[PDB]
Amino acid sequence: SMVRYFYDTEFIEDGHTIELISIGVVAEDGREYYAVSTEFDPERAGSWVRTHVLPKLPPPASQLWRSRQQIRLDLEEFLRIDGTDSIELWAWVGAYDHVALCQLWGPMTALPPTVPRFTRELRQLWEDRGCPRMPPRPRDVHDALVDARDQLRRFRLITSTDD
Amino acid sequence: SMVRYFYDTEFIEDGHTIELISIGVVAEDGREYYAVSTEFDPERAGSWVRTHVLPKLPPPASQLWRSRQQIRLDLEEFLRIDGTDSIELWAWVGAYDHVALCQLWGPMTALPPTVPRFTRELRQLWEDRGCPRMPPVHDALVDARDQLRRFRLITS
Ligand SMILES: Nc1ncnc2c1ncn2[C@@H]1O[C@H](COP(=O)(O)O)[C@@H](O)[C@H]1O
Ligand SMILES: [Mg+2]
Ligand SMILES: [Mg+2]
Repeated sequence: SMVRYFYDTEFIEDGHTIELISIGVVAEDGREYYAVSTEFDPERAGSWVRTHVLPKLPPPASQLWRSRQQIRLDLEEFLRIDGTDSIELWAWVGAYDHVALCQLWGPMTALPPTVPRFTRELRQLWEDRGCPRMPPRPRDVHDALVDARDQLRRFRLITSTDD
Repeated sequence: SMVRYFYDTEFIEDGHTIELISIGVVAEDGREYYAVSTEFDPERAGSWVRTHVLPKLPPPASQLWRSRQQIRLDLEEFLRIDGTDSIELWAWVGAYDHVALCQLWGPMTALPPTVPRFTRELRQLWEDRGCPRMPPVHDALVDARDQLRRFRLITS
């Protein structure tokens, strides 16, 4: 009665705001979501985002480029916020990622009631299980969907252990 | 050695920014920090913050009221960032808390080298230990004290 969703976001954060570039979400059932916001300003991107994140984004004709309102709607459907399953959000650390995701609904008060107010942290789980040796980091390091997938992979390894 | 800090914040957030009202930090050794920012704008507070948060704040002439720079400097001292301690940060449902804390320094890349880039989620630990029974308002130092209390019970 509970579905885990593994997510990662890319963004531009300056100490004041967090402007969403992209989000990838993978459910443990094989479903995938990925989108790139049409509303972030590429000029604001720092040097590191300009070289590592932006070049990996889809061509501007791609239907993966969506408005923020559209991404919100897409996520309400993808997370099945009106279905009977409870939702568990998982990310490597949450924090900035959780806020970026949740800001798609505006303030904290506006988040759909079934969306958890916290993200479970894979990093904490990994450490809780004695820091198992893990597979190496994939090649497309800063693509949000590739990242999310890899997080589901690691979650399965960490939890499918003998313990 | 490793030192755990438990913290909580109050703020005004509007889906874009997080304007820090106050922060409370408690170390495992018993040390406590609390401050209220002289830089948030109470006019911008929603009705919920107006009624539950602001009236719990100290009177205006209390030296608990500090600038954002003073709070940053206060925290670098309280967390002992110049020492050889390793630091763990812990909060309960703390995604926005972690951002609020980090924004005291700027982007997260401005964080001092020894402060961790993530805050451990006390609610995840709780559920991982089988959701043991925890005891029984929106004052950040009282909240932070209470997280340590719960941590000690969860790990007892
Ligand atoms: N029921 C609520 N309505 C509006 N904002 C809230 C609510 N609960 C928590 N918050 C926000 O999250 C911050 C942290 O809350 P707390 O640590 O629960 O005292 C508050 O300063 C509020 O801005
Ligand atoms: Mg990320
Ligand atoms: Mg709190």
